[PDB]
Formats: sequence, C-alpha cells, structure tokens
Amino acid sequence: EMRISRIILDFLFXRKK
Repeated sequence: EMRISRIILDFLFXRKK
C-alpha cells in the first residue's frame, strides 16, 4: 500500500517485473 513509491518503483523496475 504505497504511493508514488510504487511509482518510483515503477521507475525502478517498471513494476513491470
């Protein structure tokens, strides 16, 4: 349960993997 973190995460990984 996060915010933009998840978005960083997305920037981190894409949260695609």
